[PDB]
Amino acid sequence: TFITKTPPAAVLLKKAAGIESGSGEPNRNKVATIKRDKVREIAELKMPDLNAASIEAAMRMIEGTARSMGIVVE
RNA sequence: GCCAGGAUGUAGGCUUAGAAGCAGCCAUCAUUUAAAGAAAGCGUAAUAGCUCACUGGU
Ligand SMILES: [K+]
Ligand SMILES: [Mg+2]
Ligand SMILES: [Mg+2]
Ligand SMILES: [Mg+2]
Ligand SMILES: [Mg+2]
Ligand SMILES: [Mg+2]
Ligand SMILES: [Mg+2]
Ligand SMILES: [Mg+2]
Ligand SMILES: [Mg+2]
Ligand SMILES: [Mg+2]
Ligand SMILES: [Mg+2]
Ligand SMILES: [Os+3]
Ligand SMILES: [Os+3]
Repeated sequence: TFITKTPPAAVLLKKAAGIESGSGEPNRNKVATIKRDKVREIAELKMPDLNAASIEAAMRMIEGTARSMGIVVE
């Protein structure tokens, strides 16, 4: 009955990586490198607000947002 | 030609008083798809709104 909207993937990724802001040049200057176990946790929490058909698809999106801000997943 | 869609993470990150597809900078991934650009124009203070690409019907 009441919408609990979760934080933007970006702010979730910022928190996970432990930083205050993304790269001004995503491709050239990476400012953080997290592991998938985390990208996975984000895709699980952000799941209600996602239109994915599975977690791996959810992570695809989450990782896509990590690419736009300069964060690296391993 | 006309009708209908043109979506979701997301107001991408940065910067900026604001900067939400559309001041400027760096990128331009992914999801759900029949299709739909991190958007080709108009538009807003920033939003909104309208149109285009793209798809279906006729
Ligand atoms: K803008
Ligand atoms: Mg003609
Ligand atoms: Mg979008
Ligand atoms: Mg912003
Ligand atoms: Mg904001
Ligand atoms: Mg400055
Ligand atoms: Mg809008
Ligand atoms: Mg922008
Ligand atoms: Mg639009
Ligand atoms: Mg503008
Ligand atoms: Mg039309
Ligand atoms: Os319309
Ligand atoms: Os596509």
